[PDB]
Amino acid sequence: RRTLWTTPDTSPNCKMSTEKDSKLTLTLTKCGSQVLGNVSLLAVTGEYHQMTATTKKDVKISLLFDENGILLPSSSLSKDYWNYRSDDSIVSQKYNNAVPFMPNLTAYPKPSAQNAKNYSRTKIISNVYLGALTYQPVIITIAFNQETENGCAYSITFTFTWQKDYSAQQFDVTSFTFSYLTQENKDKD
Amino acid sequence: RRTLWTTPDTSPNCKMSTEKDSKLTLTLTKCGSQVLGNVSLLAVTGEYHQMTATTKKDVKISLLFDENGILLPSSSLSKDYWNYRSDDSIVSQKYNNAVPFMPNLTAYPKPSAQNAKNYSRTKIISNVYLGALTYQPVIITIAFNQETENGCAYSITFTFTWQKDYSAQQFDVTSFTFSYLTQENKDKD
Amino acid sequence: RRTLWTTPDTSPNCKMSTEKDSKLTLTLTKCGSQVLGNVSLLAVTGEYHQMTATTKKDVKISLLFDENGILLPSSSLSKDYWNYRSDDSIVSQKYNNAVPFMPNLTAYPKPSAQNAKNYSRTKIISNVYLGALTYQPVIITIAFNQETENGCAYSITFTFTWQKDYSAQQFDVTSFTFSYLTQENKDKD
Ligand SMILES: CC(=O)N[C@H]1[C@H]([C@H](O)[C@H](O)CO)O[C@@](O)(C(=O)O)C[C@@H]1O
Ligand SMILES: CC(=O)N[C@H]1[C@H]([C@H](O)[C@H](O)CO)O[C@@](O)(C(=O)O)C[C@@H]1O
Ligand SMILES: CC(=O)N[C@H]1[C@H]([C@H](O)[C@H](O)CO)O[C@@](O)(C(=O)O)C[C@@H]1O
Repeated sequence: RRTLWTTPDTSPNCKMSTEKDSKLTLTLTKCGSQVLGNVSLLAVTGEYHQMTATTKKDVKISLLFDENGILLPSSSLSKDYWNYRSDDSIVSQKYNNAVPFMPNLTAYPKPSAQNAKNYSRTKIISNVYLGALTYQPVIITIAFNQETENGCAYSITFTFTWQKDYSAQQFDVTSFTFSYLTQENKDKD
Repeated sequence: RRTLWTTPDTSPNCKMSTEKDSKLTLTLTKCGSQVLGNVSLLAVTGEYHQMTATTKKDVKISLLFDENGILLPSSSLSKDYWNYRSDDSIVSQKYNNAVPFMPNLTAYPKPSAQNAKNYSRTKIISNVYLGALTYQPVIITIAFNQETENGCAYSITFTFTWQKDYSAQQFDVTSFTFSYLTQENKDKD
Repeated sequence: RRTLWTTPDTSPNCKMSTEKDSKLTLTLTKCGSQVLGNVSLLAVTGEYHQMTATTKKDVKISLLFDENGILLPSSSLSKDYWNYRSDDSIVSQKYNNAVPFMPNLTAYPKPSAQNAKNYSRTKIISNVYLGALTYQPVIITIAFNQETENGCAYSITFTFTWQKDYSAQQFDVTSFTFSYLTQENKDKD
């Protein structure tokens, strides 16, 4: 139907530093030509659960998709935790076409040998806040179709960068709203 | 139908400092799994209409809802000014179920004795601008389901905090767009 | 149907400094009472393609609309590049009513002789980032119905202001998501 999500439930589903150390909460709702997205990230275990002065202040969460809009297994997000919504959970059928949720390849073209620097419109940059504390910005960069690894047709990545020393804190950020233009393709299984 | 709002019209509808001293403009539009929200606030009378150096730089607007998604009378927003949209105004029938507009309780759980600190995803933090002047930030914090007062089932609060001295100015801020995941429940009267 | 856009394709369509020196990418998707908007801007030729220390750090892109929601020819955006979406392009019929996409005149009234200063809710102010570089903010101000020139019924303007010296760089900014309340009127040709 019209929502792809992680659910807001079940277990750790995502890699920040190590396997399944974090919960990505992501909802993509189809609104015609655009998706309305909503994202947040929490470290449950590992380095980012209790940062140190040496913790790298840059974390990239990569969602890579095939030609059918289906999440690839090399993604940061586990596939077992991502699908069309059903009653606060996900549908039982595993491999559902999702091209209408994919970022538009004309608006957001893959990076090329021809175009040295890609269009800045392929990114959204803003701040979210660590611990929901207003003095603790974390820069969020959302990029569309800028990955080429593992034969991906589409990509959505969420990069969190920061400057301030958040040592001894758990990585946990406020929610961020965004939108992007979708691929026109539609078909199903 | 698919919009709950204050309307952009009628009188002062909200308490910042004193009763009906302000106009909250709020529109919630249902887009499947998410609501697309749009908010702004204006002080019409009282302290916040002409701030002083001693004016507290923190204003919380609380919308508290019952089990049916209906605004509770202890809210900052008057109930007479809040309902489903009809032709630039509101519907005549007063008590309309609105669970499909309520923030999801799994994504945004009420704060618990078990979980000392709640998930940061329960909040959105950004800036709006006082007087629409780019050198006058006001931090907006939107929180979902973080109130427990007056037996509320759900809550949406808008907190405006700031640092700079806005003495002699009227509190009036730019509009802010946001979204949140909705409760799955749907039923009606 | 439910999207008005520039397309993400074809040629320069917009004036920053001189005629057709830039590509405005703008998509407006109708979501009931609100439009979900998405905007970015790129300078292709002229001053803003290679800025200097004397380049004015203020660029206003004006979309002016008639009573039917149709773009006026005095707008910054060329009319040949703006219409309802069709399969990654635009519809062939040129003059299509678009009142349901226009900003609400009660929420966002035209400026008046009576009201010395207009409601700040008529604007959205945030930052986008030049070159998608996180140290290069550009303030975006979106204003609804604040133009009166050329007999316009409605307006949407995008102003980009900045402080930092971006000499030798191409003006190109990250994408920005926003929403606004729509006029209730609906009719067609
Ligand atoms: C919401 C917001 O903009 N917060 C910002 C705060 C505020 O402006 C406050 O006045 C004081 O923290 O200032 C910062 O320098 C900070 O604290 O790190 C950047 C941060 O992004
Ligand atoms: C839209 C925006 O980000 N405005 C910010 C401005 C600008 O960056 C300008 O360069 C100069 O006001 O700087 C501030 O310090 C300020 O004025 O209070 C914080 C404010 O949030
Ligand atoms: C996304 C964001 O907020 N970027 C801001 C950065 C960061 O806060 C970084 O820590 C260091 O650039 O700081 C600024 O002073 C800058 O660089 O111009 C303002 C800019 O808006």
